Amino acid sequence: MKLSLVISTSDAAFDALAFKGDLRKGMELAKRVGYQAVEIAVRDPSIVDWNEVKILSEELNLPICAIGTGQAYLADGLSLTHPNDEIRKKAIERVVKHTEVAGMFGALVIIGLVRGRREGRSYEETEELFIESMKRLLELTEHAKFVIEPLNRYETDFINTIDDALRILRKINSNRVGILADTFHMNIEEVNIPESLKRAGEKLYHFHVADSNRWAPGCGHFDFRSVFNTLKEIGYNRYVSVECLPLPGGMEEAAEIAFKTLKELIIKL
Amino acid sequence: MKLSLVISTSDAAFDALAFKGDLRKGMELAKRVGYQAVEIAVRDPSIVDWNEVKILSEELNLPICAIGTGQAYLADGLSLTHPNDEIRKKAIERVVKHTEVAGMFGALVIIGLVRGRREGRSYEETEELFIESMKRLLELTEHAKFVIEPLNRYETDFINTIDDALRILRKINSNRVGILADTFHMNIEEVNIPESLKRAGEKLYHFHVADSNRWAPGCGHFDFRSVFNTLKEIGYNRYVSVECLPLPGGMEEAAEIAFKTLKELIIK
Ligand SMILES: [Cu+2]
Ligand SMILES: [Cu+2]
Repeated sequence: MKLSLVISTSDAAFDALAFKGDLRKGMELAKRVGYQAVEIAVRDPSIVDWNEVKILSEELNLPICAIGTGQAYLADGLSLTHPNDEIRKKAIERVVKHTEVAGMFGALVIIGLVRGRREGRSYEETEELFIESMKRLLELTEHAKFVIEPLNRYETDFINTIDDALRILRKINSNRVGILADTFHMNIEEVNIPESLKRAGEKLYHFHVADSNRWAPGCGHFDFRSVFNTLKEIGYNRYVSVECLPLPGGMEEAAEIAFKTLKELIIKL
Repeated sequence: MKLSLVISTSDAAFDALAFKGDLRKGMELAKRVGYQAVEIAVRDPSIVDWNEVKILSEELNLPICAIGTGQAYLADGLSLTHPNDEIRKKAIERVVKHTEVAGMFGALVIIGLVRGRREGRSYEETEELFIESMKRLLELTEHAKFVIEPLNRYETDFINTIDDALRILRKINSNRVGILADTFHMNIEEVNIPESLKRAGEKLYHFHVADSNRWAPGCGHFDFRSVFNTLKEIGYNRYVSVECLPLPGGMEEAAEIAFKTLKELIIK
């Protein structure tokens, strides 16, 4: 297992200096604390100079292991299940741009809120539309790998559990799509988290950690010990990525606390 | 990767019944032999009931992966680099209609001979005119995807190689335009075909196969083995479309032979 830090960045639209500044500060932080990679999230990759980002990654010996896409939905309203097929097309086109960037870094592409919500429709129709969009994305890309992240009931009504995601994976039937499980979201939606992760097994491609209050791991009451024992049991050997609020004490303190908590869980395992 | 068959169809403006007949027979042939999709070519799409075509495609479970446009040039003289701006505009408008049809099917639009030739002008003038027309097409259409096909020296003096196409793609700067490579044409124009395909990489959007004599693959001396080795190595998961002379022994026999040859190289 390896440790990664999610870095928050300003949208480059907007303030290209702030994006660059945020990225460098975040990557320098991750390196100093001991993280082996970083994870980023961008709304629209078309407005970022990724050649410069690659140079920074090389300078710091810090790979980018995953790219989040959620702001495409939250800011731009793009959804892979949008009832308007024009917007569904634009969503697919946006995510293809994320895969172009992911290809530069060997990064996973995260399918979170960009999948969209039921919007008054049946779960069945929403799921069908989603599977169609993912199959289009797989037809459109030769190398991209995607991870579906179940999210809690307040963020979406579509794919709330690991089981929800596993059902979809079986219908997509491609090893280029897997699961991203998140402990903050699982703390709400999963009955028995170790059992949920065993059911995922080989399909668990990426992992997000934050405590029960979404603070740095160690600062709530989530049982990480049981989770890491299970990760060892299923042979999980990819990234454990810290995606938490900058609490307690700000972005730097949170990243350091998180690292110390996770390192102790991992090394004694 | 997936196998498709190019099927030839009469011009519907001249005989709409023959177009439908040719299309049905071609699509039934493809399904029977085991092709996963078909590719067609029409001079003018605005003359055909595409709604009926969609039903036929649906009823046969047989997608249309690409629409050819070359007859717009050969028959109607429409060119995306025509020196006459009025004709060039009509060429752009024709291809926009091709993209409407392609949109129904999620298909690619092929930019082959419709791009036109140098016609006494510099390569550079011809190229900038082409780039202008392609950018206009990208403005006029929202989701359409185009594939530029390099063609041999006897068919055109504009874009003869994959490397020339790559250079022009960089100047257009849109992932809605990529490359269609054809083995018959590459057999003449490419120095080293596997190296050319690797340089194309993810920008290789579509692929045409015919043997060295343009007969069914397996009936000439072209090295398909090395081509398919390379396509596997670069992770090609798009279409390989048979576009060959109806030889040997007719359209059906050619389609059968090509499929047998290619299926073998794909599975292994
Ligand atoms: Cu998360
Ligand atoms: Cu061809």
